[PDB]
Amino acid sequence: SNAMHTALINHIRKFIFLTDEDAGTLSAFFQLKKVRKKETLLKTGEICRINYFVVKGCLRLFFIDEKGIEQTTQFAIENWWLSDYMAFQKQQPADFYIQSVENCELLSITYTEQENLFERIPALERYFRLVYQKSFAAAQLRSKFQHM
Amino acid sequence: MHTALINHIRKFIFLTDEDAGTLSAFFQLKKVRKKETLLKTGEICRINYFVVKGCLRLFFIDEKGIEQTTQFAIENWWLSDYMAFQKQQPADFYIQSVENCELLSITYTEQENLFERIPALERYFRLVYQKSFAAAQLRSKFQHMY
Repeated sequence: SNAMHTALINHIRKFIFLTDEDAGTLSAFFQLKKVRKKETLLKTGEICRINYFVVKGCLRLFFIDEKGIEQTTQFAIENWWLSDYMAFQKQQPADFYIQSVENCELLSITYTEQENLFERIPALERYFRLVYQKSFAAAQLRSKFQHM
Repeated sequence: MHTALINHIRKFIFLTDEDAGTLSAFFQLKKVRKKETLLKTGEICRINYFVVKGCLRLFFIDEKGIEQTTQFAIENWWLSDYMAFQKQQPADFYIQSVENCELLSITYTEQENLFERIPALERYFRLVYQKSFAAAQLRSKFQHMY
């Protein structure tokens, strides 16, 4: 492999069984991306096509409110995933910005590629069931604090 | 056979009639009148609910004693306090029926057994949680603004 693909494969192997062949296959779909702090990866209104795995660093999801003030809705640190998921799944313009908080190392995959990957390596359904279950659990908690 | 639950699942995955029968046996039917509390803050959260009919709400009580509702689940959708559910620990949230409900419930232990017995369901819940997460992101924005 390389360090970034290794990070992703290791994380996946925490949760599911993955052969070496599967690891190569899966890796081909994911692109290495290095960004400096405060680099914008997605803007409100742009078609959202990309899901990010955070190898190193910190991403934030935010929008601009009626006063022109940035409101950050969440972060994603190492081993977490981020996109504007409604826009990603519907293949439509984003509600949110995505921007790096620190220098980051990311792996990126497109919607179409991720859909193919689910078909090719169906074990990944369990990995992403776990990722999304945990992400949603975290979002529920954030709402409690956002309502406080 | 829990017809409503099977129909919903079949919108996302293929499921044999046999596996549908096997899956159904992990779920208990629960009928509850409106305004019945199913979970309280501080109670150990064990149960994930599928709403066959009705509406559940998730809320917490702030330090002024005001109930702050954070989520609803209507027919054909799911609700629990997911952090408490997955960690098998005391709840942050209350769950209460808003209308008279017909529910199907499963415990965390049972649901993990079910994923092992019927692995095709991993895809169903991947999609359920993906959509739930997307909706939660959007709620965060819409609550701030509108």
